Amino acid sequence: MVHYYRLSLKSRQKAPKIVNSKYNSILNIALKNFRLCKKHKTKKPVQILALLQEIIPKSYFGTTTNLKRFYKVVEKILTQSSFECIHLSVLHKCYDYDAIPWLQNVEPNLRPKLLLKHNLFLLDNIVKPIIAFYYKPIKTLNGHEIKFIRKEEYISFESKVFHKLKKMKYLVEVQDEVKPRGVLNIIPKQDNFRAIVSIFPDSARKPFFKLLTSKIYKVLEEKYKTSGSLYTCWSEFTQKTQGQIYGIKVDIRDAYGNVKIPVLCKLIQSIPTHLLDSEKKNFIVDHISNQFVAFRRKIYKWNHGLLQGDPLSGCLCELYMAFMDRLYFSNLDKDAFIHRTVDDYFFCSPHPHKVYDFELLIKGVYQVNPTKTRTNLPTHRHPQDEIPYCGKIFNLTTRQVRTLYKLPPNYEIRHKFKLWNFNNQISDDNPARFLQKAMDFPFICNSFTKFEFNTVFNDQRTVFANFYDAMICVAYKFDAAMMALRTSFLVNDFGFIWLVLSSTVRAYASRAFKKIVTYKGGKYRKVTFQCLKSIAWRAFLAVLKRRTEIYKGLIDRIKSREKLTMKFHDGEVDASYFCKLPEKFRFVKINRKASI
Ligand SMILES: [Mg+2]
Repeated sequence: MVHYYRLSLKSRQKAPKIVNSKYNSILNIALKNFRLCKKHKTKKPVQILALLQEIIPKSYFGTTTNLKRFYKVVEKILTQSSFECIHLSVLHKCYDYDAIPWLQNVEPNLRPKLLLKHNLFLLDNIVKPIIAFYYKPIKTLNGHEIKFIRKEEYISFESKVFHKLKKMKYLVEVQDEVKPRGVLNIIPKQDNFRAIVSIFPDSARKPFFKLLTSKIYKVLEEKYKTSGSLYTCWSEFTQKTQGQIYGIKVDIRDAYGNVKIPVLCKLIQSIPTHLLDSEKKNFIVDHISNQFVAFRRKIYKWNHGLLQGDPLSGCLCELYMAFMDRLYFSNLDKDAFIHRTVDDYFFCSPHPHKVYDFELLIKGVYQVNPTKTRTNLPTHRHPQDEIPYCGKIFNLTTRQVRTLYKLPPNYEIRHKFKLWNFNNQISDDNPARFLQKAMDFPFICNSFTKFEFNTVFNDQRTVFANFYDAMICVAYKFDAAMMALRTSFLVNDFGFIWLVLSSTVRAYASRAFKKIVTYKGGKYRKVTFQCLKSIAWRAFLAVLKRRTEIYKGLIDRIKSREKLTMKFHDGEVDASYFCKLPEKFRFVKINRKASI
């Protein structure tokens, strides 16, 4: 039932010195070449697609046709998303078997499973290890992207950061023995770094910790200020305000590390026992006080605030944060707009002086990050009318709210979507199943909220723009799935494609239409199912036209079969935005080619 092979570098097994009885000892030469190459060349870059063709002899594959099929798989390993798989059937099917010599002196038909067994070995014992030996796969934390960084420069990076923590006081060696929480990792940021802990799966604890946070979140609601909602807050604020809105957003510098444990202990210790009894309180206290980590065989005590990556930090930073709110932010104008996430405050007022003071008040309490400050205060050099907050873009002048999309230059869009579920595998003979599991509505529901579909403060044209933007991401996933169908399922007829697509267009438009009517407001004029279906189809057109030489038949089908007249019962709506790929979506990569 195991149909999947993970491209991940944790599937790698250690290669033996020679080879046991089963394996054709033709690969043993390449295995010995692994230790020869590991014996330190070494120049930049020497491509991974070039090292392997020399270490593994060309006589393994036979012809230079089979070699082309195998090195596609190796190329997919070097461009992978997190949790990505291909089929095992890819590793043996459509190969020329007669050209392979070391398989000729063997059963003519028992070859598929033997070729597959040997291929597995090559990937697991040479390919992946020699990648992991030369490189370090790092999560950029932007979707499921994995950037490949040279192991050499990453360790010099790690020693530069490990230096600061050792030289400062943030990290102190314990010596020793006393059971670390997990392993310390130094992950890159923008120009900065990030110090988190990879937790040992000691579970146990997992459901225990899950119970602790559940009860600290019960304390926060019953005791501390019920801190808004964020649709209600903005909705009411815009309704009451008649003038020009002024607003500021501040990012707090390392919020977890700025928490004072002494203060936190007093708070955890302040809770009534019916909400949290002493036994759990006492435990949380010392658990917050005794943060132990391992880095390089040696164990360390972390004592700069809360450790990022611990199960409890999230809710306990939130406990501390809400206390800072009661103490310092309890006197804010009751006619102003106030909201805060974790380390993001968002203050808005018609009165520029009130916003100005909040900045001074906020800059006193916390050490804010000045680069990330977005505001339209006349005091600022380059004032922003639209500010990002909670995955939404708030415009202070128009009061319109749009979805924010985190898409950097030349980012391989396929990284946003997780197409492969290793716990729930789909075999290579059922692409239809795969395509529907991918078109499942949950992945885009976060873009299908009241914040986009209301006509309370959003104009009608804003609603359509939001739906179109959503549907653009759907088409990109659809595209991402098809590329996975072409090179893994190797599809027969593409008959189901039309049925799924039609269902997808028709389903999401009905979901939008439902949301629109529900969160209807005074700015509503008239929306129709016909209009939304049109928008939905055109959203697919714009993305499909990025691969005309593949979707020629599909585009032709849509244009001839579906209705596409861009007709709105509104006059302020520009129809040209709907017949083109939105600009934040142009510069994303659709092509895959082993970068490093
Ligand atoms: Mg933030």
